[PDB]
Amino acid sequence: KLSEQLKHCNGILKELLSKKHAAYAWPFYKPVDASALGLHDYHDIIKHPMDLSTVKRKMENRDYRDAQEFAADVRLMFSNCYKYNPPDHDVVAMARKLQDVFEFRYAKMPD
Amino acid sequence: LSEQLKHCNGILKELLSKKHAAYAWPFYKPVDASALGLHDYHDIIKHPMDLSTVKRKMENRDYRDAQEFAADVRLMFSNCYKYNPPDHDVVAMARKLQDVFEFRYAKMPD
Amino acid sequence: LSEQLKHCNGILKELLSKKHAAYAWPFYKPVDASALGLHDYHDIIKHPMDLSTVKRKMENRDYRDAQEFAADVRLMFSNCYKYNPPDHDVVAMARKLQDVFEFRYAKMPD
Amino acid sequence: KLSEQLKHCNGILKELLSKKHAAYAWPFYKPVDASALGLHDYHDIIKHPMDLSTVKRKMENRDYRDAQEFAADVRLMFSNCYKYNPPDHDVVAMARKLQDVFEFRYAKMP
Ligand SMILES: Cc1cc(F)cc(C)c1Oc1ccc(C(C)(C)O)cc1-c1cn(C)c(=O)c2cc(-c3cnc(C4CCC4)[nH]3)oc12
Ligand SMILES: Cc1cc(F)cc(C)c1Oc1ccc(C(C)(C)O)cc1-c1cn(C)c(=O)c2cc(-c3cnc(C4CCC4)[nH]3)oc12
Ligand SMILES: Cc1cc(F)cc(C)c1Oc1ccc(C(C)(C)O)cc1-c1cn(C)c(=O)c2cc(-c3cnc(C4CCC4)[nH]3)oc12
Ligand SMILES: Cc1cc(F)cc(C)c1Oc1ccc(C(C)(C)O)cc1-c1cn(C)c(=O)c2cc(-c3cnc(C4CCC4)[nH]3)oc12
Repeated sequence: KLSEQLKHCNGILKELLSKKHAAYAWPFYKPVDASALGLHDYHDIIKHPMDLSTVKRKMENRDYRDAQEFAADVRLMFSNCYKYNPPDHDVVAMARKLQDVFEFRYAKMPD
Repeated sequence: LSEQLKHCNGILKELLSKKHAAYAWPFYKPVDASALGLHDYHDIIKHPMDLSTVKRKMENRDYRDAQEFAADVRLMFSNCYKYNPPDHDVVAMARKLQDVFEFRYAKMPD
Repeated sequence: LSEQLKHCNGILKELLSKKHAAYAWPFYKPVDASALGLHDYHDIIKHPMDLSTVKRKMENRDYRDAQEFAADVRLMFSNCYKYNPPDHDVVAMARKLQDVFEFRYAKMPD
Repeated sequence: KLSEQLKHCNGILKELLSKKHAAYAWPFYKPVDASALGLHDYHDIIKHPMDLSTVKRKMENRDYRDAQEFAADVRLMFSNCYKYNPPDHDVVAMARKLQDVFEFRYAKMP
């Protein structure tokens, strides 16, 4: 019970979670564990946390109304990363590699 | 807020600055499809977008908020990804410039 | 019809041609408030328009009919009359170019 | 019973009918007398005749919804003239002078 756009979004999600991107996808698979890392300010700066398993949860529950909502969550995840972090951190470069995969596949969606 | 649109204007200035010219130049003006020999560009890309258009819209005060500004900038990158195969030089350049944009846009005070 | 929009494209080419360049040049690109130092231009003119914007809209296929094209050209001329006093050179130039546009637009098929 | 905008339009119409502009307004005071002029094809080419007396009556009867509808009638009158005539005819030059008065005053509307 998915539209053809959201079927394509599910394909993108599946692509993002696949083995070939794991080397740069892994920091986004589960929520950032800010307390464990001692990032005391993380939740003061990031008011809407997002991660790939949350997106998956939402997709499996049929919560996305259209492709634009799916895209907004995925971009939120990357934006949180860029917002919180300095430009030289490993995680920013990993975000950028994964976002290239996302944006490119998202732009090839059918009309 | 005008303060949000002011910071979007700073972002736009950054994207147009000389330091990024090596990967930003293809996005300064609309794709000249007939010069390039692209008979199908306007068939495939229904809503073209480029930095000069975003400039004009910013100077005209056409953007209600930062979200509209970002939607045009991302429309520009998406058009590029949509039209092109992944190995084309312009795609590599789009990705370099989008990294500048996304990083700066995420640091916007809100 | 595409034949009416094709005729509109012909008018646009006529307005951009060298023959009219002595009076058309202020309308080629958007009014550059900065270069002119006009802090109130975008306060008074809410919807700027110019010939390159019209051209980009034509290339992008944003015009649904000839009336929409005409509306933009007339908006361009109206902004100029609105902002300026009657004895400024730009108003005389606007009027000469509008005479070309209105005449050619009146000769459209159907 | 007239809005601020239509009140301004009524002011415009008064100006177009005033003695000041009579030397180039007179051919538009009343319909083109095609029998008298010997124009057997005028009503084939011009499907919607329009003159300043028509606009006056519509204004008096409150048949204008808005200023845009008013503008459309006045512009129809000028377009009919440009449509039927070659560019060197005296009536075209008279139409152009009167249209300059109209377009300028219309652009100064509240
Ligand atoms: C801390 C860290 C060191 C590295 F060398 C590489 C990465 C990816 C890295 O990031 C993470 C590692 C593990 C985990 C957990 C514990 C949840 O599995 C999360 C991250 C991590 C994920 N995301 C999305 C982030 O935005 C950030 C940010 C940080 C981070 C940690 N310390 C900082 C410093 C930089 C100034 C604050 N940022 O760590 C992560
Ligand atoms: C065509 C091309 C060859 C290169 F080697 C490098 C670039 C950047 C490049 O792209 C452009 C070069 C010039 C111009 C001008 C200045 C004429 O408007 C535009 C582009 C260009 C900009 N943008 C945003 C694009 O999306 C594309 C896409 C293309 C393009 C041209 N030919 C293709 C092939 C690839 C499949 C069809 N894609 O060219 C551009
Ligand atoms: C300023 C000016 C002096 C001249 F002698 C002739 C022209 C055309 C002229 O107008 C322009 C010159 C350059 C440019 C550039 C290329 C920078 O965008 C624009 C104009 C111009 C174009 N259009 C369409 C306009 O409506 C106006 C209006 C003005 C203008 C500048 N200063 C005024 C004074 C009078 C009201 C305040 N009006 O300038 C332009
Ligand atoms: C025919 C003519 C000769 C001139 F030397 C000057 C004018 C204004 C002029 O136009 C008119 C003169 C009188 C009248 C009367 C009062 C009889 O209704 C009408 C016109 C006239 C008004 N308007 C709005 C027009 O569009 C046209 C068009 C013409 C016209 C007459 N013959 C032509 C042919 C000649 C090649 C085109 N056009 O005449 C008028």
